Amino acid sequence: NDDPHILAPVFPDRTNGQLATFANISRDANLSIPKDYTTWFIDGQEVESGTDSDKEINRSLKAGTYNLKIEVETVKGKKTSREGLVVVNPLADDPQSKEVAFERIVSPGKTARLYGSNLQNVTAILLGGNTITDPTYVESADENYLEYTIPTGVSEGDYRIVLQDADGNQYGADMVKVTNASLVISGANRATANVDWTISGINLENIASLTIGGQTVSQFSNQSSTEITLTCPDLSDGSYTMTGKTRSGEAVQFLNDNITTTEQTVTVSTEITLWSGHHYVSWDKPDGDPNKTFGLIPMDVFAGITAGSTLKVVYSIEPTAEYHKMQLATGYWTGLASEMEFTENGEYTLILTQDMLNKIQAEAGFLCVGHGYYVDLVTVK
Repeated sequence: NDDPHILAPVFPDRTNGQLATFANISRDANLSIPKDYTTWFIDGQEVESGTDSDKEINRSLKAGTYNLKIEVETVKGKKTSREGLVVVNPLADDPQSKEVAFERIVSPGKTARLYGSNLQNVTAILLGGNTITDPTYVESADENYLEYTIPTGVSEGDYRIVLQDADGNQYGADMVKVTNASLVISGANRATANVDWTISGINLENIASLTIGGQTVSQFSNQSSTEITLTCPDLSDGSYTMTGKTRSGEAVQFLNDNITTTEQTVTVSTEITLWSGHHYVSWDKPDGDPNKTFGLIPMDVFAGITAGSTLKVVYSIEPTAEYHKMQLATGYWTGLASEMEFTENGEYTLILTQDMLNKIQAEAGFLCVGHGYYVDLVTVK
């Protein structure tokens, strides 16, 4: 007739600002882990203990990461609770699926996708009091995925999903966040004044206007559920606030390190052209040939550039060339980055360290070395 805290066994505690490691097992496996005057919870739900005792747990749940709570109360009212994580690893041959990056944020009435393994098997998907009849496995030049159409009736919220096969076996698919809100998920942190700015999110086809540094934009280059292109207003270099409102009138939300907000910090930068033209580069040319390298941006220019600036070299291929390789170097040909074998056009970007800037002055300036390509544009921001 007293007050307890640590009954056997020994449980580990949190290292950072994130929950305890705890149990890690398999899809088939079972979760097995004061006096007698002295409950189990999964993702915030009261559950039965496998056995008869309120200390001996036997639990076989579907694959995925879970939130376990061992909140035990005595006859009087002594308060000692344990909160931790329980990880259930699926079987190799089982239809696995985890989140790779933001595809789990889904919208009602719309398509969605799952990246994993064996999803070719998934005849149906289960999302909280619903059965998804049409799961289509789509074939890609990149990672393959399984497409599904989120039902209209589904209200907002976090849901655990199921992957049911032919027989009906039902396997472990992790967490899915459902939203109708116009939520900007990426590429808002940084923007360039007067150039196109392409922002990606979820219900962006409903964004009516976006406001950066007070300046409002209502006209958009492209607009759909996933993405939106606009022209970042003519703002001085600096950190601004971006807000936005829907066709309806609600505030456009902003996901950032999983923290949803109503305001976004945008870092506006201005892109200064250091050179334009169509300069071919071939190290096979003789020494002294203007086209052995690209070095038309004098040293004095590179001295000007402040540490952290972002150099971009717009390159274009020479179709007749047997190979296309390039590299950003000093005048002494010291590489500032790795060599690059490429086959199509593109833009090479490089943040310029104070060291890189020093090497530039120490070593005869900046060069664009390589074979079979054209330097078309060099810019800084």
